[PDB]
Amino acid sequence: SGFRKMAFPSGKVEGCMVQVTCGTTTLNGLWLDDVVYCPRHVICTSEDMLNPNYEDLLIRKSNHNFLVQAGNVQLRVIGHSMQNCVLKLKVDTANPKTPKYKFVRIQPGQTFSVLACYNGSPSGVYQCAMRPNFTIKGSFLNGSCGSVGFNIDYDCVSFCYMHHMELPTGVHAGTDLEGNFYGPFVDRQTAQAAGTDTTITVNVLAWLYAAVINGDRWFLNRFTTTLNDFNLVAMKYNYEPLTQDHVDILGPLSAQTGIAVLDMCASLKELLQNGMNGRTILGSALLEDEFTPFDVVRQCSGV
Amino acid sequence: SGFRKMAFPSGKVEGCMVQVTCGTTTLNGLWLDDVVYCPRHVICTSEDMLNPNYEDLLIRKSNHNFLVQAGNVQLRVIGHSMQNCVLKLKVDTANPKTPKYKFVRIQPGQTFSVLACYNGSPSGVYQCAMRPNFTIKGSFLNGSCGSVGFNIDYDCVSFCYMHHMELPTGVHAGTDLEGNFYGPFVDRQTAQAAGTDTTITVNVLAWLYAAVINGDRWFLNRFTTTLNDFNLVAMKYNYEPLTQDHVDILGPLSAQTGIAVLDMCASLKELLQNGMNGRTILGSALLEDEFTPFDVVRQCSGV
Ligand SMILES: *C(=O)[C@H](C[C@@H]1CCNC1=O)NC(=O)[C@H](CC#C)NC(=O)/C=C/c1ccccc1
Ligand SMILES: *C(=O)[C@H](C[C@@H]1CCNC1=O)NC(=O)[C@H](CC#C)NC(=O)/C=C/c1ccccc1
Repeated sequence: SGFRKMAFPSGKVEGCMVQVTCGTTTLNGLWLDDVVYCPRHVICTSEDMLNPNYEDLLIRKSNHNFLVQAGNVQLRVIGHSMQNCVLKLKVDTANPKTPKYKFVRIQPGQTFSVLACYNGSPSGVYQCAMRPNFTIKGSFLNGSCGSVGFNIDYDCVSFCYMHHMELPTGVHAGTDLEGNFYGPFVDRQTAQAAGTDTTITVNVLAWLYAAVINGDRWFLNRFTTTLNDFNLVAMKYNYEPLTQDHVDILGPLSAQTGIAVLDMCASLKELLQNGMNGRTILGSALLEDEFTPFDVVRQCSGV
Repeated sequence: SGFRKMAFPSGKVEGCMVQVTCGTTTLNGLWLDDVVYCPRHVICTSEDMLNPNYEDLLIRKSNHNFLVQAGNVQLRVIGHSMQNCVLKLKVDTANPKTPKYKFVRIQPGQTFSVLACYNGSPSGVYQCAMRPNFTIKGSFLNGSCGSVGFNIDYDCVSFCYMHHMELPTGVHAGTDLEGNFYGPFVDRQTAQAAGTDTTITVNVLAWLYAAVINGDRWFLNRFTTTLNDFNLVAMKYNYEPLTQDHVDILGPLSAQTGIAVLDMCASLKELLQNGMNGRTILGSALLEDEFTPFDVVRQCSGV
């Protein structure tokens, strides 16, 4: 028993992290087979950051402008190309530690683990959710770009995020591993701001089920609600609408606890309207929305 | 910027995890050089759990009673011995992936990363604090015993915890890697219960400093307090006394933010007496005490 924000074990990804330097800019790269992937803004200079033309900067570069170090073995760059907001640096050695992997783009509301790195060396690992507004609430300092987010399924790493920047609100923005940004952000210099965020309703419900599985029951009631009358309340509190598919996804947790999804919705409505009155759920005084139903089942299997 | 509960990268520890089976009991072991360490209750059976005599059970065992698997390469046990609540199984191969390591016992109030494992295979990684009552608030299911907690300093893994059991309150208890329990617990069957816990005051202060470093300032004031008048309030709210050494440890955070430790104490006193009135700090509606000053500096270096 117990419930914690749990990251995937990071070893398979640690073996892929390299350091990429171009000019006086050093950041992190991801070394899979004989390609290193990194953010294309590694080729920018201070004088072209408001709106660099990345195609010009790249045509003016050669292979020898890119210094790639794995630990401190130097990898020779033998080819370079741009794919959207990511650079692909072909190197003369295939990474012997290349895991089975996929490049997957995730959906708002899904979670993943982040391996924060600096200078090619892993610093720490933590769990993030892709917010409905396509930002993530992470922990990233100068030098962390090129750090990646991932899930593991069996022994296949599905990479889903590469870090590019921090917004003025302190949240973070990046791309998938094909270099396509999550959300309406660009790797330049704008006053760029995220769209208004909402709470991931299905995840809050999943987390209430985790709480029940862990003996927290004070918020339950006999009330049930209709999906319509629940979504009326959700809209008022800036929660995303709940769909029948969300109810279906919550099925196994429903069956494990014997609490119908719409009964748990009745509990959430009461929590939204009355708050907690000084009590906690799984150690939180806020309703937590960064656990998916899968995160709960994975951690709470058999109580 | 940003602040998250961050674990250490788990790769160096993943390479040490093995599966240890004796009888019908399978749990996790830690393979360093030519020794596998695991909880001694792996030799228990259902009929001797209230108070096993572990010296009898062990004398009645042979090397061939212990099946040790790394991945699925079988390691031959060539020697066995008991060290307090841990077994040391000598095996015929030194672990090629053995990192530089230390066996360190930590203090209440210090943090560490846990690599939760089942059947020798790492499941996830998360950060824990050793509570003042020598329990940890983790996430452990049946089969997780032998999972270890650790810190990393440079490239040396300091192992500090091996998991043995869950208490009735849902918290967890274990030993250091010499097999000496943290706290007044035993690896048998008792109605055993933890002593009353307290809040780690120096860590709450460190976390307030992290919040300031991340732009959360609403809880500050010009008030300052004396260390004595603060500890009077702390005692009332079940917080541990703050010492001059704690004030010294908080020095660098004090200097980085320009807020004197005793000024930050004045803020904490107000927070204890008035609560937050519906606001949050670093995304929490509770005062967080599982970040050490070191955790903050490590994550918040240079804003
Ligand atoms: C890459 O390492 C770095 C990561 C951020 C540094 C500070 N915290 C980060 O996550 N990426 C950048 O610095 C990019 C570079 C480009 C283009 N730029 C930004 O993050 C811009 C931030 C900003 C904030 C407020 C106003 C303007 C720009
Ligand atoms: C080892 O894998 C296991 C870990 C716990 C299982 C359930 N969650 C755990 O963290 N260790 C045990 O099961 C040990 C074995 C011994 C001795 N026993 C307990 O954890 C006893 C728990 C308990 C709770 C309430 C009343 C009595 C006993």
